[PDB]
Amino acid sequence: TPKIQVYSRHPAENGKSNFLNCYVSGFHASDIEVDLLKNGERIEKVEHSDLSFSKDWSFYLLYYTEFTPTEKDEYACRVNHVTLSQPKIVKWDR
Amino acid sequence: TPKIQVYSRHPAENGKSNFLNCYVSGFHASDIEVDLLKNGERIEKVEHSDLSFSKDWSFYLLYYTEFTPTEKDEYACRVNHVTLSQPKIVKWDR
Amino acid sequence: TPKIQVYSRHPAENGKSNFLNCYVSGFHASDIEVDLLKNGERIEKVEHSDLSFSKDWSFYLLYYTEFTPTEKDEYACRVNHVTLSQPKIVKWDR
Amino acid sequence: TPKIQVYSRHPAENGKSNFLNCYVSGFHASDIEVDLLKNGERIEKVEHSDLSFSKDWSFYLLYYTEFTPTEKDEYACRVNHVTLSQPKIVKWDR
Repeated sequence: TPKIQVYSRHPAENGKSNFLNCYVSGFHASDIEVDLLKNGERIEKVEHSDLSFSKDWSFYLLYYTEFTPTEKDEYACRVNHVTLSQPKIVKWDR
Repeated sequence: TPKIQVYSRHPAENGKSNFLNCYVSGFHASDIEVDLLKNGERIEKVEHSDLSFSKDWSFYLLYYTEFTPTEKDEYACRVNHVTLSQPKIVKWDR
Repeated sequence: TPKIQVYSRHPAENGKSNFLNCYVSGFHASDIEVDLLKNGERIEKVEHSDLSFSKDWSFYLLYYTEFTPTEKDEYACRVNHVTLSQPKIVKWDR
Repeated sequence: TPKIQVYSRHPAENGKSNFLNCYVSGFHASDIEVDLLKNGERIEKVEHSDLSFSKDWSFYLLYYTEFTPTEKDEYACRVNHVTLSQPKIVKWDR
């Protein structure tokens, strides 16, 4: 299954603007679906940068969006594919 | 229409191994088709590296393969898309 | 000697914001120096992205700045390198 | 201080060829020094890919080597930086 890493650009501070990132990487998988979730809900208009190499069928995806973390709010990265029996959800931990 | 640049990795020398590259870049175009041609014929098993950014709908594609240029042989890059009325062919010039 | 390409991000339109780029690539960066010029003067607000690989000692540099092209202004890229007898100045061909 | 991640390209299998990676990232590279170690000894056949951006002074370094993991051998990455009181050694957790 693809490697999934979830992290903020700068050290996380409540009420301070930051970037949420989900880095998805691996081999032998096309048409991967990636979403960022806020309190279980899909965040719309998330940007992404995609890199792939045919030589080893590798892919490296970065999904990111500007955000301001708080105590009440929980974030995660949701990855889906045909290879997966169910969407793989990875919670963000500061 | 996408920018297309065709070039060898090292200075071209007849009968000397090298890499043929076609660099295709632009904005607002998905599912672009790229082929390298030898004497008008599609070269099979060409590798490629693909990079794209959603922020500006940009793409940067590098199609490459190992080759040995000669006097008799002519090479080109063929790019196609729905946006194009006909495949755009760009001949390699040493 | 290093390869030098000077180009705008989008087709130039006088009076409209754009980015001017100088892409410098080659092997053995050594004492490489790159600057963008306006009417012969160094542009202050220039940033750069640098990529290098020790395997083949290749380097790929992108020097860039936001700019507003006009009919009267001349832009160029100045490059100095050990392999050059004197600094090379490549004019932006609109 | 710089972020340091040590990992193999594919899941480790004893006796099977793989790549060991040390990914070092942060802001203001300055006098950064990176090495891969086997049983405390510097590995000679290490290459690296370096990416940096002047906009935010970010840097992203990938130091890598082909290796054949075994049960007995210990690998690590050594990093020295101005922001570190002494060089940091991060062991590869298989």
